[PDB]
Amino acid sequence: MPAYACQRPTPLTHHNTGLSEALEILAEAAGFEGSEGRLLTFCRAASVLKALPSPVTTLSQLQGLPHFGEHSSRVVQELLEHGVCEEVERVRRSERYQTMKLFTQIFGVGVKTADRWYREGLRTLDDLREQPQKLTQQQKAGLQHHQDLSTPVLRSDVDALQQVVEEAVGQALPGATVTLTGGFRRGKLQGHDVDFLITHPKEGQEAGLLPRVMCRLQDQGLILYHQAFERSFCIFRLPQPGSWKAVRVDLVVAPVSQFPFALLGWTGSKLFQRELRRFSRKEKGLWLNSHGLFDPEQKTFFQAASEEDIFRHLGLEYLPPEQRNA
DNA sequence: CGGCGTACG
DNA sequence: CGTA
DNA sequence: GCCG
Ligand SMILES: Nc1ccn([C@H]2C[C@H](O)[C@@H](COP(=O)(O)NP(=O)(O)OP(=O)(O)O)O2)c(=O)n1
Ligand SMILES: [Cl-]
Ligand SMILES: [Cl-]
Ligand SMILES: [Cl-]
Ligand SMILES: [Mg+2]
Ligand SMILES: [Mg+2]
Ligand code: NA
Repeated sequence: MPAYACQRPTPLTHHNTGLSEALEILAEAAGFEGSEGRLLTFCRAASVLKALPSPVTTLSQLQGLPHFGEHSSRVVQELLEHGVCEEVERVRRSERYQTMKLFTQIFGVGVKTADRWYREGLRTLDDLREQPQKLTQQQKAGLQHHQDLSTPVLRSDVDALQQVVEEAVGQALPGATVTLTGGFRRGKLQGHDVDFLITHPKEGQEAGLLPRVMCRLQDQGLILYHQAFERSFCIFRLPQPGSWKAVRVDLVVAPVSQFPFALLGWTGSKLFQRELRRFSRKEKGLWLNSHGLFDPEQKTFFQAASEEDIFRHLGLEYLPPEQRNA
């Protein structure tokens, strides 16, 4: 079991679901308190269990596994022995955890804003609606659309949605392409949003594309909310039987030279990409982002024609998107 | 003990 | 600050 | 919280 999540296959569904979900509760709570280090450890420990070939049935099977120390092991031990971890349950039902989760789920609200509201005594969504003066335009849209945005986006919604984006993209720049990325590319059947990566086969032709795409989508009456730019975080009108629902849609443009790096980054998972960039820098001395891979000694960028190229340049066995569910 | 990913809006 |  |  290698120490980095990018060094091992992680399938979407696995054999330790209950154990990973408990550790990710503690990771989430750590983030609500600003403890990024503890969040990472609990996330990594959870991911290790996702990568195991069978269920953990005894504590001894944790020996030698990376990122399992006294704390994470005690969590697993109690779940194995009693089916419940007291610390996890105490977090679950705490007013702090429940409210920070409720607030951070709002589009436009992060940990710092939710914490401030919590210290001010706010606890419910209606508490926020009553004092709308303290809300950004982004937060007003997230709060108004919160109910729809809390329902999972279905894979069966995605194809129809990709078609309307492609139509706007094709008018904005003939020859431009739309690629489904994010969780759905990793095989997820549901998602919190839909993530689309846009490019054009002729390097440079994609410059200035996203404003033209957004203007056409808005002209179609499809944009319920959006803010030179290359990333757009929108709220889209998705048809439903006799009606419609609001859905979150992310659009990002990249030049074809950077497409493999953008596809890799936007396909995730989030933990997988953090681990991959950490591996790149700490183990290989290379700097990785969604734009390229930089050698700081030669001061050169590595050209990539595919995701496979990138895995090879980092000395990692290739993992298909379905095995990046860290 | 230092480090914990790295961007854009 | 928010966002991926 | 854990690794190196
Ligand atoms: N902080 C973040 C957020 C996202 N990302 C990347 C990897 C994610 O898979 C991808 C898409 O972000 P995302 O839409 O918020 N999450 P994802 O699509 O994987 O699952 P959903 O929650 O959307 O169902 O961007 C990242 O690298 N760092
Ligand atoms: Cl911490
Ligand atoms: Cl270069
Ligand atoms: Cl990036
Ligand atoms: Mg997504
Ligand atoms: Mg997204
Ligand atoms: Na939020």
